Amino acid sequence: MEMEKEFEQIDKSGSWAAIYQDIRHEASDFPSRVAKLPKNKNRNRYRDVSPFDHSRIKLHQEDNDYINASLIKMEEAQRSYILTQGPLPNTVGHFWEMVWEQKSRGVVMLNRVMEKGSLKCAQYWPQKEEKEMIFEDTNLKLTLISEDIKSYYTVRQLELENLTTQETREILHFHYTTWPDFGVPESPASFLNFLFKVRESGSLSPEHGPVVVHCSAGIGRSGTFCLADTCLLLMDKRKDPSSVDIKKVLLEMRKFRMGLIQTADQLRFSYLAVIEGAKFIMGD
Ligand SMILES: O=C(Nc1ccccc1)N1C[C@H](O)[C@@H]2C[C@H]1CC[C@@H]2O
Repeated sequence: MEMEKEFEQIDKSGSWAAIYQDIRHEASDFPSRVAKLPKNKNRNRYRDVSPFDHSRIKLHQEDNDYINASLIKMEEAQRSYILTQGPLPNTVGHFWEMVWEQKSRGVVMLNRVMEKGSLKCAQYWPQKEEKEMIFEDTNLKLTLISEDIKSYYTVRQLELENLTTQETREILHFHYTTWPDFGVPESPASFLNFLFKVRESGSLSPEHGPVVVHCSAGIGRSGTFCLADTCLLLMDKRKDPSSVDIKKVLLEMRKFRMGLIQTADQLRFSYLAVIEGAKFIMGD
């Protein structure tokens, strides 16, 4: 079926939970043996969220190459994403090692450091220009260059230096600051505006390594971001945009990381975002 009318048909019939459970039943199951090794317990935020072995990002280190991060490679859309958990106190150096080694231009953050009164990820970037951060375990230096605070999101320019080679690179930090502690946003308008700002920066384009996107577990909000982006790109590429099937795209993405889209409310919100986004693209 088309999307917008499939949407109203699920609303009128109140069957979002059943649609979402079907997706959960059909989703791929691949091994995640490296994630479960005892030496990696303090590298995982949640025991039930792990990268598959076949798609995990490997650190360029011979001691321990593990990070909780996955490469989502979308062949028809010609887009790739790295989805990862919010960094932990003992993985902030690994996180920036990955950004460096994978040649990423941008980092997309969809959570606040504290939500619901608890810490959802480490404070992994510097908050003042004159107070830079050094990660001694991976030999990197990170400096805040500029910060632009808007009503729904903040964009930061960061300098990452590989202290071993003295090479430097400019990284863009896109921080969506207004996702509610509970539920999903009422309107997708600010989330779509944010997606378009990431796109306009070059961070999603083939001349760079894959964008790094995270929330707390790296599957819920993060899944919504890449699902909406890929669906909108396919609607622009194809002769028949009504042929884009958001459930089929989600199942393809779940071949590369488990659990993408965590609730039926996140599934409905993803539909809403793609539907509204397709009107603004055109041509309108
Ligand atoms: O480092 C950059 N881009 C980049 C490329 C690849 C991977 C990660 C980052 N920058 C962008 C552009 O090249 C120059 C240099 C630097 C800083 C800003 C200036 O526009």
